[PDB]
Formats: sequence, structure tokens, C-alpha cells
Amino acid sequence: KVQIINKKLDLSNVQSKCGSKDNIKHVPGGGSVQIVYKPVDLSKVTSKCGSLGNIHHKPGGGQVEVKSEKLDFKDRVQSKIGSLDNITHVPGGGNKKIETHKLTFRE
Amino acid sequence: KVQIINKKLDLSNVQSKCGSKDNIKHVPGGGSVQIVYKPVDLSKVTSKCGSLGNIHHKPGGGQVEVKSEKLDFKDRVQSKIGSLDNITHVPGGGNKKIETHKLTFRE
Amino acid sequence: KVQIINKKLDLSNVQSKCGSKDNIKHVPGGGSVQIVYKPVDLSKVTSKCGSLGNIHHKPGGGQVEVKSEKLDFKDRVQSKIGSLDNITHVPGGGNKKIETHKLTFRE
Repeated sequence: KVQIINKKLDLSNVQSKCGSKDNIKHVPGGGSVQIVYKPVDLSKVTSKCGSLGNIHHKPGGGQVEVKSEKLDFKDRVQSKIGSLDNITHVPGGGNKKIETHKLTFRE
Repeated sequence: KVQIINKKLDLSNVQSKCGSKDNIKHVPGGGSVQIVYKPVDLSKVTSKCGSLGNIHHKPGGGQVEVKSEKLDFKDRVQSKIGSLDNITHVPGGGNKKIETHKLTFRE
Repeated sequence: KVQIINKKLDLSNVQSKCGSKDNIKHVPGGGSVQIVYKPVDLSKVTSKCGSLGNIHHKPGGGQVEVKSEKLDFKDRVQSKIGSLDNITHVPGGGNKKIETHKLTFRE
């Protein structure tokens, strides 16, 4: 007769902050391959079939190919590196993250 | 007779802040391949079939190809690097993130 | 007659902060392959079949290939590195993360 229903996710599919904030680098001398296969997928397939049917749910995906028949380097491959990515990350303080979830029945 | 229904996501499919904020770099001497296959997909396929049908749900996807038949380098491949990406990240403080979710029944 | 139902996730599928914040690097002298196969998938397949049907749920996935028929290096492959990724990470204090979940029945 009284159905207080608080909730935050009922029938949900969440990818929060997902697959992010990543320094990818590549500093080669020569003839190098870097591959970062990094998808962020989310699917919800509901394929009901009826009585004689044929469902061919074939979405496919990424195909990354690198071929190289010939590649030469006739001289010295030198690479002097002093430094990379001199990151300084100084955040302040006093941060507050208050997440209050009250509820009240009375008479 | 009284159905207070608070909620935040009922039948949902969320990708929040998803797959972002990423420094990708590539500093080669020569003849290099960088591939960052980075999609952010979201799908919701509902393919009902009836009684004799044929559903061919074939959406396909990314095909990244790199071919190279010949490639030469007759002399020295030098690359002196002092520095890269001198990032300084200084945020302030006192930040407040208040997320209150009250509720009240009375008589 | 009174059904107070607090909840946070009922029938849910969450990937929070998932697969993130990663420094990938590659500093080769030459002829190197780095592959970081890093997807973040989430699926929810509900494939009911009826009475004679054929469901071929074949979504496929990533295919990363690297071929190299020939590759040469006629001279010295030198790579002097002083330093990489001089990261300094100094966050402040006083941080508060209050997550209160009250509830009250009365008469």
C-alpha cells in the first residue's frame, strides 16, 4: 500500500570513466610497429526467433593488419633521448564528496 | 496505493566520460607505424523474427590496413630529443560535490 | 503494506573506472613490435529461440596481424637514453568522502 522504492540503477548497463586518460607513446629509431587495439564496446542483443527462422547476428569487429614486404636501413640508426613526458601533477586539498541518501517514513 | 519511485536509470545504456583524454604521440626516426584502434561503440539490437524469416544482422566494423611493398633508407637516421610533453597540472582545492537524495513520507 | 526498498543496483552491469589511466610506451632501437590488445567489452545477449529456429550469434572480435617478409639493418643500432617519464605526483590532503545512507520508520 506504500512502496517507497529508491534505486539508482534498475536494469542498466553502465561504462563509467571507462578506458580513458592513457598516455600512449612511440619513439622509435626505425621500422617499428605499435598497435593499441582499444575499443570500448557495449551491446545489448535480444534476438527472439520464431518457429522456423534463422537469425545470423554477425556484427564483426576490428581487423588491423600491417604488412611489409621489404624494408631496409643502410646506415646507423641512432636516437639519443634526454627525457620524455616531464609531467608534474599537484592538486589541492580540502575536497569534499558528500553523497547523502536519506529516507523517512512517519505517521 | 502510494508508489514513490525515485530512480536514476531504469532501462538504460550509458557510456559516461568514456574513452577520452588520452595523449597519443608518435615521434619516429623513420618507417614506423602507429595504429590506435579506439572506437567507442554502443548498440541495442532487438531483432525479432517471424515464422520463416531470415535476419542477417551483419553491421561490420573497422578494417585498418597498412601495406608497404618497398621502403629504403640510404643513410643515418638520427633523432635527438631533448624533451616531450612538459605538462604541469596544478588544480586548486576546496571543491565540493554534494549529491543529496532525500525522500519523505508523512501523515 | 509498507515496502521501503532502498537499493543501489538492481539488475545491472557496471564497468566503473575500468581499464584506464595506463602509460603505454615504446622506445625501440629498431624492428620492434608492441601490441596492447586492450578492449573493454560489455555484453548482454538474450537469444530466445522458438520451436525450430537457428540462432547464430557470432559477433567476432579483434584480429590484429603484423607480417614482415624482409627487414634489414646494415649498421649500428645505438640508442642512448638519459631518462623517460619524470613524473611527480603530489596531491593535497584533507579530502573527505562521506557516503551516508540513512533510513527511518516511525509512528
